[PDB]
Amino acid sequence: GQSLQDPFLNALRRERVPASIYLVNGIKLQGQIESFDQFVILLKNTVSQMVYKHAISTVVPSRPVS
Amino acid sequence: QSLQDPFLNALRRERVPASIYLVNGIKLQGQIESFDQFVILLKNTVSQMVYKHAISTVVPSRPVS
Amino acid sequence: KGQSLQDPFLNALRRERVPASIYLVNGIKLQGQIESFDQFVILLKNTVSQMVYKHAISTVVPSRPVSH
Amino acid sequence: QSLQDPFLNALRRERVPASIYLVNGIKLQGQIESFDQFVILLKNTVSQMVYKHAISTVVPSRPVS
Amino acid sequence: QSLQDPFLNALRRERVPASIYLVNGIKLQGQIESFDQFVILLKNTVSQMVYKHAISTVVPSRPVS
Amino acid sequence: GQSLQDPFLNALRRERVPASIYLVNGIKLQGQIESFDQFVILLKNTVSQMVYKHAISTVVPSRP
RNA sequence: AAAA
Repeated sequence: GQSLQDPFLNALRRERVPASIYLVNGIKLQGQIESFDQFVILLKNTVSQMVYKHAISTVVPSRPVS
Repeated sequence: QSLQDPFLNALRRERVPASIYLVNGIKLQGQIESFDQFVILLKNTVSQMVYKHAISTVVPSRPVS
Repeated sequence: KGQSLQDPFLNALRRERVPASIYLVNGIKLQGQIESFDQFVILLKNTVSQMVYKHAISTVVPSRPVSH
Repeated sequence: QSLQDPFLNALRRERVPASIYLVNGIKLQGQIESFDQFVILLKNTVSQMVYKHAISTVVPSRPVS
Repeated sequence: QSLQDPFLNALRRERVPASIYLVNGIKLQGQIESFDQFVILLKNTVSQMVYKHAISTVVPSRPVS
Repeated sequence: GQSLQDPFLNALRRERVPASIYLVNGIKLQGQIESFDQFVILLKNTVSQMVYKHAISTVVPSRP
């Protein structure tokens, strides 16, 4: 079992870096990666919203993550 | 393992109003009645079946315990 | 993890013959009568019998309540 | 028991014109020459291969038996 | 059976130029150099990998037999 | 029969060639393919962005 | 790249 998806994400979760999730419709949902599974990433901010990964273009971190 | 069954099942028991933004930027604000592997059945004036393959984000209207 | 609300909902909109609206991810309204559905398409019947693709449907909204 | 292969296998068996609308709001009008699982070869002035994942609804030009 | 790989393998052996329309409505006009099950490598000025999950209709520039 | 998605990216990385990444939104993400997993390409420019393959339309390398 |  290997990948770059969980690693990159569980990182911006642990070191809690502010992230910007871009949607395939051109919407910028910016928050913090509380958790994620195989279909959704719960981006938390004022309210915790469940984001389906099938609408995510790119997730750009606000600061590099070790 | 799953974070969707808990999130949705939790917006059902608690009867917390939701918004369900669509991949077209369409806001569907109702209440989660139930859901399966491919849809959720939001309830408002008339219950609707929203395909998850057309759902961008589902922001609750209030945090939830 | 073991239930299919998709076959009910649409089947109940046929046995009761309740008019559905159909919404497309492009923002299109396809209003008609659920004649039959498989695992990928639902055949809406209005002036002609058209095979709509489920992969292009955002929401389907009955025009009045429905029974069970 | 699918209605996608029969419906198409009958809009080709009685050689009926169809519209093969696209999810981009595009209408591809022609005649169904063949299909498989991911494509239907609509042969109009040109023989093009339309990916079913880009098709919203396929509406016949007239009723088909 | 398949109606996809063949059409493409014949749009390669004959070396017909092709237009590949994207779900966005973009026209990538080049020549089909190769394909797997998820991408089709179209080479015009520089070989570009085009994902088939973003292709609507692939119309040839001339009949392919 | 044989994968062409990895060998293409594994060769656009080993040769450190700039690459264009058109998206299904008509977006153009220019950068360098640092790594690639089944669902994602880790294109980098100023910060390492994770682009989802299911949001990419075409990927035109800058040079052969 | 319309926190819509």
